[PDB]
Amino acid sequence: NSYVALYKFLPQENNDLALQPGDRIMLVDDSNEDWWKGKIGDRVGFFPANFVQRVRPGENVWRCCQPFSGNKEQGYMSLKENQICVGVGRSKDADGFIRVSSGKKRGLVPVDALTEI
Repeated sequence: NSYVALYKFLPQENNDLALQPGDRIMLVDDSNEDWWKGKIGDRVGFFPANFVQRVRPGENVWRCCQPFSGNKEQGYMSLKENQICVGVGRSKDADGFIRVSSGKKRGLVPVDALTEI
Protein backbone atom coordinates (compact mmCIF):
# COMPACT_ATOMS: atom_id res chain seq x y z
CA ASN A 1 0.00 0.00 0.00
CA SER A 2 3.04 2.34 -0.04
CA TYR A 3 3.35 5.22 -2.52
CA VAL A 4 5.32 8.45 -2.90
CA ALA A 5 4.07 11.78 -4.20
CA LEU A 6 5.73 12.94 -7.42
CA TYR A 7 4.31 16.48 -7.66
CA LYS A 8 2.74 19.21 -5.56
CA PHE A 9 -1.03 18.96 -5.21
CA LEU A 10 -3.04 21.75 -3.56
CA PRO A 11 -6.48 20.57 -2.36
CA GLN A 12 -9.37 21.66 -4.58
CA GLU A 13 -12.15 20.16 -2.42
CA ASN A 14 -12.57 19.60 1.29
CA ASN A 15 -12.16 15.82 0.68
CA ASP A 16 -8.74 16.29 -1.03
CA LEU A 17 -5.31 15.49 0.44
CA ALA A 18 -2.47 17.96 -0.03
CA LEU A 19 0.69 16.41 -1.53
CA GLN A 20 4.29 17.57 -1.48
CA PRO A 21 6.94 15.88 -3.64
CA GLY A 22 8.54 13.04 -1.70
CA ASP A 23 5.67 12.51 0.75
CA ARG A 24 5.10 8.87 1.66
CA ILE A 25 1.43 7.99 1.20
CA MET A 26 -0.55 4.96 2.33
CA LEU A 27 -3.12 4.03 -0.32
CA VAL A 28 -6.68 3.78 1.01
CA ASP A 29 -8.88 3.56 -2.12
CA ASP A 30 -7.90 3.17 -5.79
CA SER A 31 -11.41 2.18 -7.00
CA ASN A 32 -11.65 5.34 -9.14
CA GLU A 33 -9.23 5.66 -12.05
CA ASP A 34 -8.77 9.46 -11.69
CA TRP A 35 -8.84 10.21 -7.95
CA TRP A 36 -7.24 7.98 -5.31
CA LYS A 37 -7.71 8.26 -1.57
CA GLY A 38 -4.70 8.01 0.72
CA LYS A 39 -3.21 8.97 4.05
CA ILE A 40 -0.23 11.15 5.07
CA GLY A 41 0.24 11.68 8.84
CA ASP A 42 -3.29 11.93 10.25
CA ARG A 43 -4.65 13.46 7.01
CA VAL A 44 -6.82 11.44 4.62
CA GLY A 45 -8.18 12.44 1.24
CA PHE A 46 -8.18 12.36 -2.52
CA PHE A 47 -5.42 13.21 -4.96
CA PRO A 48 -4.81 12.61 -8.68
CA ALA A 49 -3.96 8.97 -9.38
CA ASN A 50 -1.08 9.92 -11.68
CA PHE A 51 0.60 12.09 -9.00
CA VAL A 52 1.99 9.07 -7.13
CA GLN A 53 4.27 6.09 -7.67
CA ARG A 54 4.77 2.83 -5.77
CA VAL A 55 7.66 2.54 -3.31
CA ARG A 56 8.62 -0.98 -2.30
CA PRO A 57 10.38 -2.01 0.92
CA GLY A 58 14.11 -1.33 0.59
CA GLU A 59 13.70 1.32 -2.15
CA ASN A 60 15.10 4.82 -1.84
CA VAL A 61 13.39 8.08 -2.79
CA TRP A 62 15.50 10.87 -4.29
CA ARG A 63 14.95 14.25 -5.80
CA CYS A 64 16.81 15.56 -8.79
CA CYS A 65 19.28 18.27 -7.75
CA GLN A 66 20.42 19.23 -11.27
CA PRO A 67 18.86 18.72 -14.67
CA PHE A 68 19.99 15.85 -16.87
CA SER A 69 19.42 15.44 -20.59
CA GLY A 70 19.39 11.70 -21.39
CA ASN A 71 19.35 9.73 -24.64
CA LYS A 72 16.22 7.59 -24.23
CA GLU A 73 17.14 5.26 -27.12
CA GLN A 74 20.21 4.14 -25.12
CA GLY A 75 18.23 3.74 -21.86
CA TYR A 76 18.92 7.15 -20.20
CA MET A 77 16.07 9.10 -18.63
CA SER A 78 16.05 12.90 -18.62
CA LEU A 79 15.42 14.61 -15.27
CA LYS A 80 14.18 18.07 -14.29
CA GLU A 81 15.30 19.69 -11.04
CA ASN A 82 13.05 18.58 -8.15
CA GLN A 83 11.77 15.53 -10.03
CA ILE A 84 11.15 12.59 -7.71
CA CYS A 85 12.84 9.23 -8.47
CA VAL A 86 12.70 5.77 -6.89
CA GLY A 87 15.40 3.10 -6.99
CA VAL A 88 17.87 1.12 -4.92
CA GLY A 89 21.03 2.90 -3.79
CA ARG A 90 23.43 -0.07 -4.05
CA SER A 91 22.38 -0.70 -7.68
CA LYS A 92 24.56 2.24 -8.79
CA ASP A 93 26.93 1.21 -11.58
CA ALA A 94 30.67 1.44 -12.25
CA ASP A 95 30.21 4.46 -14.54
CA GLY A 96 28.49 7.02 -12.29
CA PHE A 97 24.88 6.19 -13.22
CA ILE A 98 21.93 4.42 -11.59
CA ARG A 99 18.60 3.19 -12.97
CA VAL A 100 15.57 4.79 -11.42
CA SER A 101 11.87 5.04 -12.12
CA SER A 102 9.95 8.31 -12.11
CA GLY A 103 6.25 8.19 -12.83
CA LYS A 104 5.73 5.96 -15.86
CA LYS A 105 9.31 6.37 -17.14
CA ARG A 106 12.52 4.59 -16.21
CA GLY A 107 16.18 4.77 -17.13
CA LEU A 108 19.74 5.57 -16.26
CA VAL A 109 20.51 8.88 -14.55
CA PRO A 110 23.71 10.30 -13.03
CA VAL A 111 24.16 9.52 -9.33
CA ASP A 112 25.30 13.13 -8.90
CA ALA A 113 21.97 14.37 -10.32
CA LEU A 114 20.15 12.87 -7.30
CA THR A 115 20.03 13.78 -3.65
CA GLU A 116 18.01 12.66 -0.63
CA ILE A 117 14.63 14.39 -0.12
